[PDB]
Amino acid sequence: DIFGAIWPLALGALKNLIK
Repeated sequence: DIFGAIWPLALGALKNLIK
């Protein structure tokens, strides 16, 4: 299912947090 496009998203969110 949609388990590849939602990955780069959560990763980009944790980056703007403290990265």
